[PDB]
Amino acid sequence: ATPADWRSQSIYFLLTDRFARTDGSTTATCNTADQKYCGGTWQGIIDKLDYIQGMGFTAIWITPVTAQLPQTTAYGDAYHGYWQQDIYSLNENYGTADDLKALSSALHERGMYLMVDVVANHMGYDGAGSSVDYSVFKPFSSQDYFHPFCLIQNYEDQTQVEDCWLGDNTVSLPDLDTTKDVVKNEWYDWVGSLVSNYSIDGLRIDTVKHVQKDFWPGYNKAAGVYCIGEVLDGDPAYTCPYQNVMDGVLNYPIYYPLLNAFKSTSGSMDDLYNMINTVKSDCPDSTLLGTFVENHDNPRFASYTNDIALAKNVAAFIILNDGIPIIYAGQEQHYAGGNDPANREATWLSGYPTDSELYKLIASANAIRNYAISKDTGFVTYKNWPIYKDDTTIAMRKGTDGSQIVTILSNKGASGDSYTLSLSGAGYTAGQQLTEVIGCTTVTVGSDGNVPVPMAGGLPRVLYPTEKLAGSKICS
Ligand SMILES: *[C@@H]1O[C@H](CO)[C@@H](O)[C@H](O)[C@H]1NC(C)=O
Ligand SMILES: [Ca+2]
Repeated sequence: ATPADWRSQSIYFLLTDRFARTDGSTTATCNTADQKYCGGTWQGIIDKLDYIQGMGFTAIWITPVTAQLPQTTAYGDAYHGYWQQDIYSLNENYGTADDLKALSSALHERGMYLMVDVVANHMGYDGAGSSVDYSVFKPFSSQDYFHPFCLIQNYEDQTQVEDCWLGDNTVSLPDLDTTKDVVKNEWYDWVGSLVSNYSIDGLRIDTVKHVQKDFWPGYNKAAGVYCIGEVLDGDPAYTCPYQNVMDGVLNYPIYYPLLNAFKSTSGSMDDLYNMINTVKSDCPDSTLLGTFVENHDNPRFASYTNDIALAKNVAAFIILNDGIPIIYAGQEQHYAGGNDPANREATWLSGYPTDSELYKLIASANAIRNYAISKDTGFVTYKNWPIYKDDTTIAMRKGTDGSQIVTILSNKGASGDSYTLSLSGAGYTAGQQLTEVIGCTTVTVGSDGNVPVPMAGGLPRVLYPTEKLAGSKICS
């Protein structure tokens, strides 16, 4: 699927090993501290697609699929998929090729997209760099395919970042020499064949900043689908230019201020407002970025605060910001694990309740976004516009005039007081009736064009014209 196709999507990102087991058990042990395979499979995903689609997600992103190093290293097993050794074999822990094809088929039967995580930068090896036996890598079974062994010491030295090997010296990540035509050709052929083999609709590309930029346009082209790159850096002046060589990047610039704004009742709305505006104006296309506040490489949101209202506001922002929402499996069950490995909790241990607080919030937010998009072909290309902020509030507007969603977010938390915010600049006509879709209530725009937004319990408010909602099952 093209970048234009992907703009409307909403992604549930999951770890294959940790989302669902073939036997569907909700009690199977998964102690994250052990850092061992817990048994999640591709077949498990298929069996739980109703759970994912009931939240209004239109796509999944799954961790890498290639065969991994076999060892339990000092840092655990390769359950996460980022330590590949044989790119022409699948990771048997997750199932067979027929299972992976069955997963893409099942998603397509539901009108959903499959996004697969891929690594081009490195292989993986249990041991120090000097102990690597290059003959275990397929097809790159020789030192000649790799950069000389060095480590990345200074992330301001872009040559080091690209040419040196990742990690400390415990589990080596041999760095492929992606400047060699033999490596480009192999990777390009591989990725095109992967996408075709398995009818993949888009790719998430790992470790993008660690490969020189001239590699990525050909890789994205060979893939034939939308590619969103992991460029792990909060500085938009560094990260957003990667959109000149790839369709999209993960919105790490927004990540850091977004977390700070909502992780406590003293978070800075100013910093989030400012970063929204910087990304919107300076990044090549904010509507092709992926918005997130939770993933497998940072502490989960609830590790910072268990306040359910703060979690609802950040989840609402992720769904209604420019670009593609990305929710990390477990976020909807208020998982609270800290840094790796603690943030790789097994989703099945929640019991997959479809009535949890954040399941419902996410279902409502995706519902209105999916509905609004189906009625407004300009929603996804209308750049989100922050229209108001104060010490505890940020309000934003997105969508064509007459059909815009106006979202009011708050960091007052669950004990927030009850008051009315007179919101100016929402662009609705006087007397427009609006539905607040999270709580299924109504507000009418005042004669002065201001919206009287009831605020209470620090809850997010998502407004959309009642006429436009018409006879949808949202708030029926
Ligand atoms: C694509 O399918 C062919 C089977 O005709 C297989 O040989 C090839 O390795 C596959 N490529 C990938 C990347 O899976
Ligand atoms: Ca590299």
